[PDB]
Amino acid sequence: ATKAVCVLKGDGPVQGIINFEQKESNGPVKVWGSIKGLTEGLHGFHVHEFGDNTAGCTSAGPHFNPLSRKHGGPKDEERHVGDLGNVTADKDAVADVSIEDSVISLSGDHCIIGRTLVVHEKADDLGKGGNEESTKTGNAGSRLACGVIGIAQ
Amino acid sequence: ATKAVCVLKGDGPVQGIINFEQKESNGPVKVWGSIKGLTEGLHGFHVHEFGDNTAGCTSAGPHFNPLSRKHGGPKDEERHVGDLGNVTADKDAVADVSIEDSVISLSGDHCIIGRTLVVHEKADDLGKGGNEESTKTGNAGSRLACGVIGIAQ
Ligand SMILES: *[Se]c1ccccc1C(=O)NCc1ccc(OC)nc1
Ligand SMILES: *[Se]c1ccccc1C(=O)NCc1ccc(OC)nc1
Ligand SMILES: [Zn+2]
Ligand SMILES: [Zn+2]
Repeated sequence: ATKAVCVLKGDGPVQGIINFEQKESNGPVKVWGSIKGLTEGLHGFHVHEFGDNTAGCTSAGPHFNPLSRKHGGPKDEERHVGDLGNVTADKDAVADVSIEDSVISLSGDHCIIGRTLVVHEKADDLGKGGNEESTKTGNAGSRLACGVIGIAQ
Repeated sequence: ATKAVCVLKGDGPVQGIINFEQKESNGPVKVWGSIKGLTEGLHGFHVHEFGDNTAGCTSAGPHFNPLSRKHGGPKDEERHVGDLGNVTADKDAVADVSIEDSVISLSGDHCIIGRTLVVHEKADDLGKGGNEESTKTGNAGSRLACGVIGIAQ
């Protein structure tokens, strides 16, 4: 089993810790942890192409998209590898994260280690928004917090 | 060519940006950038095993040592893969970093992507010190700043 971890930090109140575990090289990745400081509602949750935080979360570039697909939701065939959908925050400003994903990996060409995890301002419309940006970013807006995905013990 | 980047931050004023570039997968890695807020003199400069910053730089674990060797300097055959020696700060509290290393890589099994770069409190004695810890840590002391090494554009 392979493990990875991401510490989410930004310029505002949003802070979190996200764990990744993959039991088998061909297998689903469990994604879990907690994000605090979020406004109530949905927040886009994506792996971005670059593990570059030189100038903050903007440096991470677009969604991680090694297969040159359109943006979608995690349950869609047409999605970026980095498309993990939304995390949901309650009035307590906390999102409990508990995801299992079959497209990301911690090995091979879909590997997300060394890329950036980002939590966004607004809801990801999962490419169902009906405008051009829906097919690229899901209209999830600005980047509240991010971190480079690292190898864990 | 493969590129990687690391943003160094910690609990004090030490902050830096380190760039990595490798022209060919089997080839030397150029390491360059700047670290500010350092005390004048040598500071141990290492890649640590885990890209885990959960509880700060301590979470990164020991020096990256895939070959189970003793600690050394970058010019030594007997070294950890993560042993990049020292960066030197002047009275201006800045270290100009300019390293070429043949043992680290950004491709293949000695890859440092997803691991943590750490700048240390004290000088690394490059395993030439008068004690047991010299062969493990180089006596470079506590971790001033660190970051996860990410994939760059
Ligand atoms: Se998966 C990946 C992405 C980018 C760079 C390097 C890797 C990688 O697989 N190699 C290092 C690695 C990853 C995970 C573990 O688990 C213990 N060991 C090494
Ligand atoms: Se760095 C490493 C170690 C073991 C397996 C695979 C890798 C790897 O480098 N893959 C991810 C990667 C890194 C850099 C770039 O640059 C475009 N693309 C993919
Ligand atoms: Zn996407
Ligand atoms: Zn060492």
